[PDB]
Amino acid sequence: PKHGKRYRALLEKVDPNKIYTIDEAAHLVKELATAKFDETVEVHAKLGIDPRRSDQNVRGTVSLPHGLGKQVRVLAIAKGEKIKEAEEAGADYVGGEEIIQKILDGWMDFDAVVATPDVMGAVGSKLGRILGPRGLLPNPKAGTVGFNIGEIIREIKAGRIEFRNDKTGAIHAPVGKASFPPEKLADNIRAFIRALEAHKPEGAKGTFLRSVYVTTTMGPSVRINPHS
RNA sequence: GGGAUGCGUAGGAUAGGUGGGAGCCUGUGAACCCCCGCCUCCGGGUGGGGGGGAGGCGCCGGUGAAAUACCACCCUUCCC
Ligand SMILES: [Cl-]
Ligand SMILES: [Cl-]
Ligand SMILES: [Mg+2]
Ligand SMILES: [Mg+2]
Ligand SMILES: [Mg+2]
Ligand SMILES: [Mg+2]
Ligand SMILES: [Mg+2]
Ligand code: NA
Ligand code: NA
Ligand code: NA
Ligand code: NA
Ligand code: NA
Repeated sequence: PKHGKRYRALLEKVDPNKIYTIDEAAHLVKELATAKFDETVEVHAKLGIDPRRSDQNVRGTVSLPHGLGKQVRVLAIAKGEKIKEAEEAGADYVGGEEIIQKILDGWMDFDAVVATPDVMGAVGSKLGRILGPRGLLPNPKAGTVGFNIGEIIREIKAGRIEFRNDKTGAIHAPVGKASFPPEKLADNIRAFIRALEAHKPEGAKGTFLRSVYVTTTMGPSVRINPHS
């Protein structure tokens, strides 16, 4: 078989040709998470954009009302008085701009990296090759750069997520854990969808949310009506 | 509609993109072996069949721009 028996059993619980309401899907996804850990709940959208047109990029952040249900280890890079701000805001690690390389050596255990704009030259210059292709390079457009570094850090530790369309024109985000109560998943799903809509490019043609699905780390998908 | 296809270099070697991922598969038949189709960058890959009857796979590390399981939405090319 393509898939093992656990997966095949889950597949029987979803009607592949049905478009579910968000409320139904939020209940259903809880039964689609039988792998041996608390699985992540995901939302995917095929977007009505031309992904090869810079002016139709979809990229941003959204604070999920119920968070991600996971720890996010944040590294901050800062200079001057901003180091203390980063540290007092709860970053797991805060390095001065001048010690970047030592981060590279092996002190590199984090889920997210933030910086202030005035260290970004050092950051890019010395960290870009590594961080960039791992989705960890701070960028203003991704909400991971700014002088409000304390606020950024707090938002990330409170379950803000990033989203950015891939170059096929699809987009994806984690939005909670399968062990969440269903109405909390429902809230998080809608929050993400609202954020996507808030980021529909002005020049995008046709239906924006062409398809939207909810799914779990190791389970099948459920197609949803994003407007419910 | 049906079926395939995804390989610069380095790296086990055939790594399309992104997101999830620390677990996954297995008497609902593991390892290994044999037959056959298709695809092929000629390395292999992929799908089916027969034997077999209990072990494979991933996380880490290494290499690399990127990492292998598994799962999700997509995209490329080809065949009929
Ligand atoms: Cl934003
Ligand atoms: Cl300062
Ligand atoms: Mg589970
Ligand atoms: Mg892949
Ligand atoms: Mg692949
Ligand atoms: Mg992937
Ligand atoms: Mg591989
Ligand atoms: Na199973
Ligand atoms: Na199951
Ligand atoms: Na599952
Ligand atoms: Na995802
Ligand atoms: Na998935």
